[PDB]
Amino acid sequence: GFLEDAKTDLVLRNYYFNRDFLVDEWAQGFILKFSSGYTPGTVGVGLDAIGLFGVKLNSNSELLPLHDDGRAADNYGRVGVAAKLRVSASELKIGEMLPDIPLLRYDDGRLLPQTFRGFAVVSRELPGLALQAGRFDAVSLRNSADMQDLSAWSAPTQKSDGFNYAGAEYRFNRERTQLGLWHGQLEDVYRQSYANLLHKQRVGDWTLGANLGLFVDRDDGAARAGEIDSHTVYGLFSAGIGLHTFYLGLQKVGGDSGWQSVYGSSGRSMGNDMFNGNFTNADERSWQVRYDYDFVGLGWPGLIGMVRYGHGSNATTKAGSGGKEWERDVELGYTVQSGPLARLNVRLNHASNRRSFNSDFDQTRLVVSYPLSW
Ligand SMILES: COc1cc(C(=O)[O-])ccc1O
Ligand SMILES: COc1cc(C(=O)[O-])ccc1O
Repeated sequence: GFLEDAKTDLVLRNYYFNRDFLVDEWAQGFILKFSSGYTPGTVGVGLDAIGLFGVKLNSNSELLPLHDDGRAADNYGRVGVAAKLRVSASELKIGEMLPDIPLLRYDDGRLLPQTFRGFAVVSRELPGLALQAGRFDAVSLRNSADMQDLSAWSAPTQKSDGFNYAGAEYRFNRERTQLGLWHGQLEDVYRQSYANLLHKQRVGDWTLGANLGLFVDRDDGAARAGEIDSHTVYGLFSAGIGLHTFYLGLQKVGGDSGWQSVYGSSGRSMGNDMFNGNFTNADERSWQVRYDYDFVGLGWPGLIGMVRYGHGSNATTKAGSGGKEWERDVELGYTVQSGPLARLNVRLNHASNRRSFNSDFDQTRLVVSYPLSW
């Protein structure tokens, strides 16, 4: 039922951000999600809403929008609604939403999430197969209260009428393997095709995983961001045992151009994605090593750590070719497991970025999040 199965989730997010090239930002966010149930019947009808509000505290950062003078706003926010319709094992949503698909990953790396306006269909009528398609005609950046036309990261000022997509994922092999094929079009800017293989296998105490991906990009229509021709391949491999996980990522961009994506979106589909980049400049070859540990092994359940290092070379940018870069990320995340503060999450992380072709910097963040649900 519409009211029966309705859930309300509120997240309080206190976010401290520092980047030393020392500049600083501190802010408080509120993210309110109201998700109804579905009316009973052949066509079920529902409504989702999202409320976003951020407040500046005394002190990228992209935590808050900037005034024209370059001064961060005191506060910002917006409210979005989406209608939902369900039939059998298929759903259509229309309005404002948070798309999380391989060709369009909504960003939530700062204070409030990026949202999009459009429609999205998910259909699971055949066992193991999920079909998706949709179109988004406006976007609200993570650091904006407003909606604007979409554009590509490679030319953020060149606007498009919208982003269309369709894709399929098939999961099989006792749920161990998944294949994905996706096609997207940012109208008059670029078209992108993507293939993905996910696979996991247990060898004794080890869990071995692979995430292989291939993107192929070209300009579309009027080609407002210029001519584009790119392909990007990555393989991210994991080996887990007990409380430990090890990763090796390998990636290469080829062709005339870098890898394409929608401006403001997250780079997290890419194998070597890190906090401050994903090594997708034209021609760029990169590798990554990563280690994760679950500190329950030291009597600290709820505490998890990650360290990762990535290096890119052969990078072509406007300035020149043969560019090199590296990033090192470290994170400790703690989630309170029990007691009055249960579910409270504290994440502390640090990134060091060095680039032969751009500015070097270190970055420190502390994010304290508390979820309430009723
Ligand atoms: C528009 O409001 C919502 C959107 C979403 C989403 O798209 O994932 C989730 C919960 C919401 O309340
Ligand atoms: C000269 O600047 C850099 C060089 C390298 C390198 O040689 O691997 C890496 C990152 C840099 O920022």
